[PDB]
Amino acid sequence: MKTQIGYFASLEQYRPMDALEQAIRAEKVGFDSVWVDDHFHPWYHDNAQSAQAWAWMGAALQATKKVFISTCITCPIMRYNPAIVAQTFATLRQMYPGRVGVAVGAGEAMNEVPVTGEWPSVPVRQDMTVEAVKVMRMLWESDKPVTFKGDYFTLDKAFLYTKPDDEVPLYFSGMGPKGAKLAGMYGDHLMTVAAAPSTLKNVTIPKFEEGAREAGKDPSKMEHAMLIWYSVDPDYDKAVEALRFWAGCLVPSMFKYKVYDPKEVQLHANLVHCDTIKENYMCATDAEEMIKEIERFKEAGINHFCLGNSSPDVNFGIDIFKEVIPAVRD
Amino acid sequence: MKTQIGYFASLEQYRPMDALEQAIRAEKVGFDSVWVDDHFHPWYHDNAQSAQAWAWMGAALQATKKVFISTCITCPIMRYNPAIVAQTFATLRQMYPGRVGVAVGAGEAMNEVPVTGEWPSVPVRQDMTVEAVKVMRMLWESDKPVTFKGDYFTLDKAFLYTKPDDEVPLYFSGMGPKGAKLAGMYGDHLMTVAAAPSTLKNVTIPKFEEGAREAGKDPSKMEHAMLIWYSVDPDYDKAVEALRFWAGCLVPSMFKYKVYDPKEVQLHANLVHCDTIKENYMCATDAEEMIKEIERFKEAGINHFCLGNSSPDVNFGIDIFKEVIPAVRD
Ligand SMILES: CC(=O)Cc1c2c(=O)[nH]c(=O)nc-2n(C[C@H](O)[C@H](O)[C@H](O)COP(=O)(O)O[C@@H](C)C(=O)N[C@@H](CCC(=O)N[C@@H](CCC(=O)O)C(=O)O)C(=O)O)c2cc(O)ccc12
Ligand SMILES: CC(=O)Cc1c2c(=O)[nH]c(=O)nc-2n(C[C@H](O)[C@H](O)[C@H](O)COP(=O)(O)O[C@@H](C)C(=O)N[C@@H](CCC(=O)N[C@@H](CCC(=O)O)C(=O)O)C(=O)O)c2cc(O)ccc12
Ligand SMILES: [Cl-]
Ligand SMILES: [Cl-]
Ligand SMILES: [Cl-]
Ligand SMILES: [Cl-]
Ligand SMILES: [K+]
Ligand SMILES: [K+]
Repeated sequence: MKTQIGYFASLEQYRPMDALEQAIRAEKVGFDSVWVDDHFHPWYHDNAQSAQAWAWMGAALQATKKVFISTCITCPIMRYNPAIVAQTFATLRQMYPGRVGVAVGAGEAMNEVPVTGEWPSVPVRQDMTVEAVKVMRMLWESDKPVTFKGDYFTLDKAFLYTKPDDEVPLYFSGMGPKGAKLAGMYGDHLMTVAAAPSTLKNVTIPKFEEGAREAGKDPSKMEHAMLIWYSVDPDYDKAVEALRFWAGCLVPSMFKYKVYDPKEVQLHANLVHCDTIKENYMCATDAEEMIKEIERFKEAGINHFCLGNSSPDVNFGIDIFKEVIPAVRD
Repeated sequence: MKTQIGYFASLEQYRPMDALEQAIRAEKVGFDSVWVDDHFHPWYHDNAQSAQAWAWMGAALQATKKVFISTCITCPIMRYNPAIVAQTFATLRQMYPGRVGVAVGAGEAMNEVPVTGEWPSVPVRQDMTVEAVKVMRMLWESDKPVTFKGDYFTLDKAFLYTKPDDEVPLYFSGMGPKGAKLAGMYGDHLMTVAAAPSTLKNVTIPKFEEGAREAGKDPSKMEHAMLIWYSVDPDYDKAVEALRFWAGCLVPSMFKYKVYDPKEVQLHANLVHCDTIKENYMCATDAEEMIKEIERFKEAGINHFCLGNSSPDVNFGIDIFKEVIPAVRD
């Protein structure tokens, strides 16, 4: 599996047009792909945004030339109807052949609760996510209308009239052992986040491959993608503090509990310890340290990086990759 | 009220990239705005598409320079969550200041049923549409999180972190007398379709203005927009037959009954009489006839045209407007 280096352009940390400009610059510097978060409420309250990802993606695909672009990730089970998610990405891939993907996952209360008032348990959301993926695949792959009455979703003589030449690649998010195994069973590739290399090497990747083998798949053709935030600045302290915005992602309960007010998510983010940030995220003072940070995750099994630029000087955070990319391979 | 002439680029009759190219050409020829249908299933089965409109709009706004672009129309009550519709258009308007609008309406079974299995009555859907508009406005206009428990929709400490400089203009569709009055009460402007000038002059516009006055609004600042399909070709018979794809829109029951299979919608479309098509749509052999067709609708009260090009020669159907636009005024 070849190493791909992608850029995560946040619609929570930056205004959407600013994120679009970052994506264009990332492509020029040499990133292979661009990834974007799909949120309704942000992980932090102060100076935050939460732009709609699908509308932004149409603009980004049109503004760029060749990079692959995918969400990271799109929860297809509550505020979004899975058939509509299937239609959206099939449409974009027909418009921009070979440049479009989608990633899915069980959700976060901060996006789903504010607009539905509901929050089911983790096993129920995982179950809903598997059924959503089934719905998406039926629509992407069927040559005739399909009727389906699942436990959560319904299709009634549904057909996708707009399909791409080849199927949209589907990344499935798994953070815990059960989620990772489900990703191997139902996704084309793994997507993960907020894990230290040890967890990846010993739990996440092994469980993902176990799920793939149980389903009769060759895990060797399945990418291991991961969202990791980085901050690079000559002043180490300034670089580490600049990652504060994303500290809440390192609090496991934020992915399970019914917490959806960004002000309270921010309180938790502000309680995260500096060593937790340095252990999970990439804090670097120069290109050499960034290369080594990436290499420790490569050694753990990651081969498609989705790197979220949370650097004090955003443009430098992108530019410095002219030195990083060739050294890590792509 | 000044007359504006817009172009309706269909994602049902054309592939999405083809519709994008038409939009770019329309802007160059002089159209003031571009409108796009928001469907899951198409009005006709043969050679049809149904691309997702929001993703397409991000691409079209990025590819064009100044035209105003809006959906025509987006049903915000079942397959789409109204808070998400509110987020999508607020995001696009923040990215493309002053160039984005949205139109809403009660829906069509062909879009909502295939992905939900449900189809409420007209009065219930109208009621849901009014509550959806309330949800959208609360989110667009509030400076603090809002909590709302309506009959159909829920907001729980919801806040739009990404807002444009000024509010998204909202077109409200009304076809029947009650819908037209609701449009005057709750929309910023009227959107309508499938009506002859007499109906417009005597029922639709009067009811819309009645609704606006009841709500305390000045109807004089509210546009009267309408989607009308046209076909222009030197051979009149060829021009009229080219409108077949859209004949189903002239069958009132298609907006009320639970009919969602495009093959059966097509059967009905194929039973529509030629005089019905000539009376409601614009069939012309040259620029002069197009100008007179537009003038008869202007006289009935329409001042923002959304013209759907269903001409045999699509490019000529756009180009000929270099001669039409200056004569009808914009
Ligand atoms: C920027 C960002 O938010 C990340 C991006 C997301 C986004 O933009 N939008 C969005 O909606 N979601 C995003 N996600 C997260 C994703 O939606 C979803 O939350 C995760 O895929 C969930 O992973 P999972 O299915 O593995 O479930 C988690 C919660 C898990 O841990 N499950 C385990 C079972 C529960 C458990 O952990 N409890 C244990 C105790 C643990 C303890 O002691 O603390 C117990 O029961 O014993 C399990 O085993 O599966 C993502 C996601 C990725 O990957 C990348 C970008 C975004
Ligand atoms: C290309 C296209 O489909 C048009 C575009 C639409 C789109 O792209 N997507 C979409 O989801 N919808 C589109 N619509 C239609 C819109 O969603 C919606 O169907 C209309 O706004 C509904 O109008 P309305 O609220 O006025 O309701 C109609 C059905 C109406 O007639 N209501 C009346 C009451 C019922 C009635 O007619 N029955 C009468 C008997 C009549 C008889 O004898 O036949 C009775 O009860 O006595 C009423 O009074 O309100 C649109 C819409 C527009 O405007 C533009 C583009 C699209
Ligand atoms: Cl910004
Ligand atoms: Cl970021
Ligand atoms: Cl086409
Ligand atoms: Cl058309
Ligand atoms: K393709
Ligand atoms: K604006």
